[PDB]
Amino acid sequence: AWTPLEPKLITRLADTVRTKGLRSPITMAEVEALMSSPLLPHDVTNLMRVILGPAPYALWMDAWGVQLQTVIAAATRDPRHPANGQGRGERTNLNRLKGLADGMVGNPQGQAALLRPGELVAITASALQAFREVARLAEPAGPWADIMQGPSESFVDFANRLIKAVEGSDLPPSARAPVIIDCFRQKSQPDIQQLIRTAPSTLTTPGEIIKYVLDRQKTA
Amino acid sequence: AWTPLEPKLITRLADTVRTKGLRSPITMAEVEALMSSPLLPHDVTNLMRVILGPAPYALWMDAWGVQLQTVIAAATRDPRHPANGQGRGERTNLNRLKGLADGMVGNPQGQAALLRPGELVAITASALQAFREVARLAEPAGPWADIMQGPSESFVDFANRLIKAVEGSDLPPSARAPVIIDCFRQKSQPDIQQLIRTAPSTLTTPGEIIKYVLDRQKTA
Amino acid sequence: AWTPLEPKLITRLADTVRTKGLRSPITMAEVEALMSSPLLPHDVTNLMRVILGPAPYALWMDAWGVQLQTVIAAATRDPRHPANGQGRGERTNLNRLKGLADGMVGNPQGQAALLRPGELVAITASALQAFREVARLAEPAGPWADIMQGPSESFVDFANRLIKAVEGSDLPPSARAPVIIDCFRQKSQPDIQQLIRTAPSTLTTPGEIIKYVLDRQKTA
Amino acid sequence: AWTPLEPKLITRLADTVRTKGLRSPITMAEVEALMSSPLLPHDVTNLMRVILGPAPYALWMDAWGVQLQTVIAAATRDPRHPANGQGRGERTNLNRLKGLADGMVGNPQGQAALLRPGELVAITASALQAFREVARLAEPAGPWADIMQGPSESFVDFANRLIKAVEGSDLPPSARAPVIIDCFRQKSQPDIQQLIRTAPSTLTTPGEIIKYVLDRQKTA
Amino acid sequence: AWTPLEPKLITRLADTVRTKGLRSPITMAEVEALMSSPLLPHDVTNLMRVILGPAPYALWMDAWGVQLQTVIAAATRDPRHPANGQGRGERTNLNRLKGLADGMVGNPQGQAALLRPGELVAITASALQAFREVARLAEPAGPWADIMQGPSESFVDFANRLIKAVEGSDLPPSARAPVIIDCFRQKSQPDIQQLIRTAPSTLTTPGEIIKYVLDRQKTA
Amino acid sequence: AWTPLEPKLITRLADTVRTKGLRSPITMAEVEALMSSPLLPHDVTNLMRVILGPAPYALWMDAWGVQLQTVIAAATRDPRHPANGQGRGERTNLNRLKGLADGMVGNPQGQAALLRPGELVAITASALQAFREVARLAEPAGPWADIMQGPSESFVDFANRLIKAVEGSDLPPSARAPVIIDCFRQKSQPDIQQLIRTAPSTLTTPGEIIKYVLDRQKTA
Repeated sequence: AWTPLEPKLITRLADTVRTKGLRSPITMAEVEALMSSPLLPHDVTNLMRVILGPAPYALWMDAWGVQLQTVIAAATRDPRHPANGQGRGERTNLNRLKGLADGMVGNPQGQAALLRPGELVAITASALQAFREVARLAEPAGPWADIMQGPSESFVDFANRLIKAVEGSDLPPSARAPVIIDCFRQKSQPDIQQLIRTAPSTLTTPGEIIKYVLDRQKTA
Repeated sequence: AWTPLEPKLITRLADTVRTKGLRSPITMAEVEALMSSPLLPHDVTNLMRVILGPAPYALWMDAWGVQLQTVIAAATRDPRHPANGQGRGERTNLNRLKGLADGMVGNPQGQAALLRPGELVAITASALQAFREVARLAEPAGPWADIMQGPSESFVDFANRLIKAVEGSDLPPSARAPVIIDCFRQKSQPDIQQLIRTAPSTLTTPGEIIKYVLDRQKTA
Repeated sequence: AWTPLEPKLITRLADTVRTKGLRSPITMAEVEALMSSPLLPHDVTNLMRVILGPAPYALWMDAWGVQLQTVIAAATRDPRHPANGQGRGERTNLNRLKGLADGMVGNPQGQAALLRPGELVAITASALQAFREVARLAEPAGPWADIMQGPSESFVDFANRLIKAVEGSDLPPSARAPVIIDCFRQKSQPDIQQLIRTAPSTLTTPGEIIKYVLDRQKTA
Repeated sequence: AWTPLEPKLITRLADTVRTKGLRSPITMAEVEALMSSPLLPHDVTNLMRVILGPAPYALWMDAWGVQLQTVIAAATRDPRHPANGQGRGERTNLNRLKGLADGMVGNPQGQAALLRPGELVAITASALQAFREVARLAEPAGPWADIMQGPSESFVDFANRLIKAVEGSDLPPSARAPVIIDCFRQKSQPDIQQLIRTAPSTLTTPGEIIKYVLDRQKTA
Repeated sequence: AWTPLEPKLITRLADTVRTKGLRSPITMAEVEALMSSPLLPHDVTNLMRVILGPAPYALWMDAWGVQLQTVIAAATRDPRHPANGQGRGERTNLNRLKGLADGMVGNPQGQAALLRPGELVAITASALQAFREVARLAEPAGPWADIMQGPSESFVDFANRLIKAVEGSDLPPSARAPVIIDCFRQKSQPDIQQLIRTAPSTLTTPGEIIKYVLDRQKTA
Repeated sequence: AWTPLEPKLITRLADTVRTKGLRSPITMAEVEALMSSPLLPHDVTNLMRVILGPAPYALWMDAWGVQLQTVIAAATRDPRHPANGQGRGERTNLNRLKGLADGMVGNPQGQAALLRPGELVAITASALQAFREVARLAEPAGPWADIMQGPSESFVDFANRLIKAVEGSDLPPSARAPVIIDCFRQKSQPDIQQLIRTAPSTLTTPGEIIKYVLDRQKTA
């Protein structure tokens, strides 16, 4: 059974993209809303082709190959992975997921009949990762470290901007909390620094420091 | 029998939360009518990621963690809590809820394949109250004990402003009515003072005070 | 099986009550259509909380109290009351309406499996009439007997102003038509008075007088 | 059982009326679409109040009284009329239809319980008649006889204009076909006259002459 | 068990027929998908009045009358026609269909209370073909035997224009294909002539001729 | 119980095919979603008549002929064919597909109660692939090997033009990637050629080359 899409969502998506571009929050928001449920290679290909021009679509496909092979390596790391099902004649492979699987080419009905959903979930997540990667590459803007809380910007939206910027750069996972917190301390508006340095030095994640500064933040 | 959310609903929710605001009611009403059915961790996580930016999402992870800690303490300290099933040998921990042990990690299919309705509704409730706290922390409520009814205003919009503000306090759940009424009597203009005092003092609820002072107010 | 209210309904209702204003019949007909089917205390109360400001919300709560008070007093006074409970321990009571008694709070399923349909219809009736009362007392109808036809406003716009004024006041049914007639024959400009008092027949209904002036209307 | 309306229809109606006015074709079109099915006095009153300003609403009510009493006289003319049902304790009366019937005031549920539909159909038809009457009176334009097929207007739309104009004037039923046809012959563009005078003089209705001139009409 | 039409459908139909046009397909497709269920005279009459102006409505009454005459002749001359029921004593006449005898006059309720499905579907079919004829008569179809493929055009839009036009003729239902093909071969530009002639003459259907001449045409 | 197609679906589809143009993937995904469930000959044929011009309609009819011809020939050649009929007189045939045989014309109910679901799936498959073929042959894809990078167009827009060109031609799957690569290394402007031929690694996929130029892209 295949559960396709509806032209309402796709059309509103195309219109929002055409009027804003992939650097929009609402763009990626509608994309994430459309791509939460388990999907199929056919639908995700067609959707990305709806929202992306030709050459960025090719770049999308390259990124998708990279992420998909990462997930393939993960599947190799363990049989009990959801990508390596309890039938051994179903070992996952770079061709299996990508969609050119046997008896399914250009015929998503077979992709609905003989695929296993957890694979599709991994596909979807890797797809969104690659899509943010394409948003980065095709449309760059400012690097992360060089961001400052403006002479008038409210703090929490500055925090949103900064976290979204940092996590979407070449840094690895482990370097996503303390780097952000130190950027807070040594770049944000001075009063907020004096606020932060007072914090008990046993606090870890950025969100905890955000909660910290939110209480003590004034109402102007 | 698992089922995700038809992206129409998450889409509309994201639209209204990006537009209107987080403290106004319709936000909460939609969220509740959405977050009532038995859910799962992966169900609410990506939902929060979609309807919230990065930094309030970090706050949300924080508050959800605290509430899950409360639920786990309550469940383990009382095996009579719904968070457990037919057997005591299957206690419920934080990992079982935060999606950390096997049969669960990044496996929405497995998360459908495992937990019992008790833990499900528990997690949903935790998420809901977490969202309320993220609302209150994430945006200011005016200085309630300061607003002074301005001349060119009507008493009614002043009263609505004041109830809105006073609700946004640490104040206990019940003891709002006396605070509100006394702020009415002692916080208004000259004329409203002298038209509330001289009443037959059987008016001891806010709505009635509004009824009075408006019913005897200028019509032009 | 308690079916709640579709959030889209409530949200569009809020948009209407917002822009289109309370005292416009769009709102009246819509709210009637939303509270037409059988309805339940918790749902409709939270509804009115959603679609209104908090102070008019408390105003509505008080009006609902008074209306349901007449209803429960009528149920007391009459055995064959429209919404009585013939069971030998199944009579009605006020706290079995406002959602207060055992198993009413938080669990509308109890509000369904404890209450009788006649009770729900009484609740909905009182709620609707209460909302209308809040509408009347929430917007100050202009003073009617102060209108005097302008030196350069069209006759028909004057008529609309004055009739919308008259129908919206304390005046009982009988106090509509004749008051309108006489305000027309007197409050009007002399020229239009010169006409309508050049009586060639009995002008004994507002619409008829408007028809006369319209037939005799030189455009100005 | 009462089947109310939906805010979509009513709101689109109000918007179309506000942007065009009752002299619009689309206005009356949407009104006729909304008012085809059996209705009730409550809904028709509220709807006309939605689309009509105050004083034209009163004039609407006067016209409705006239048409309703015509239908009452018709009901008197025969018992087997659908307005005089097969229960004699249900003889129709000017108060019965108009909506101030017993046990139904401001409570359309009773109007749904104890009214008979054919009465409601007669009500609706008389309502639309009165509404066109109000469109006439409040917003007149050109008299009928003085219309000419323009130096460039296509014939069939001129025919629409002329028929709609004539039938909506003081002429009675019988004088609606030959009057129109003779206006065709002695006012329309000359070539079309020469077309018509050639027609066999045994043709009666206007539509037949319209069909006649449509064939022989050129394509330019 | 009678039921009218939910005014949403008539509303949308009126919108599209006022906007698009009467000869283009979607008009006919909607009308058919609307006019297929067993109907009644009053069902289709007001529908035609809503989705058509006055004068084409007169044409419609004309054509509906002619088609009902055909149906009545066919029914009475063959008691084996569905337009009759179990009994011969209940023949079907024009008055029984045009709503003229009792139990029917202006009585949609009675019209539900009387006729049998045969006459119903007969009336619906009559109305449908009447509408087709009103379409063909009410608007021009271009001079099909005249259009000559212009230079700056592509052969394909020319071909679509030509099939559209040729369809709008008195021409018999079947014998269109030869007319179309020969107009192709003898009505086009020089180059298209010399690229249709020199083919291997197994092309004897229109679509194939289009396939050829386009597949061998300029791409720029 | 044959459920037709909702007219609103078809009408919005026509609006899309109208404005958004055939060769845009919005249309492809939509039409797939409209012909995804089991479908029947008469309905889908009339659908394609609705959503297209008549000449491409006949083109589609011919393509449908060829596709269903391969399908019925495969059903002949294989007993265990995907859509065979195991009954001893229940084999398939071409005229039992195009809606020609007894009880197929005008009465789709026969098209349901005579045909097997495998037959319907074959019909729908052939219809969809036929529509895609009409899409290809209906819009002339620009000549690809004629592109040469402009003296002042952005690199990425050039890339989009050329890739959309390449994927849309006669070229089989294998004939996509490498042709793109080499057209990039050669057709491009000298400066971008100067870059991409200063090879510091293997550039063996279009997306990779785009990524290289993008990383090295001075904005122009």
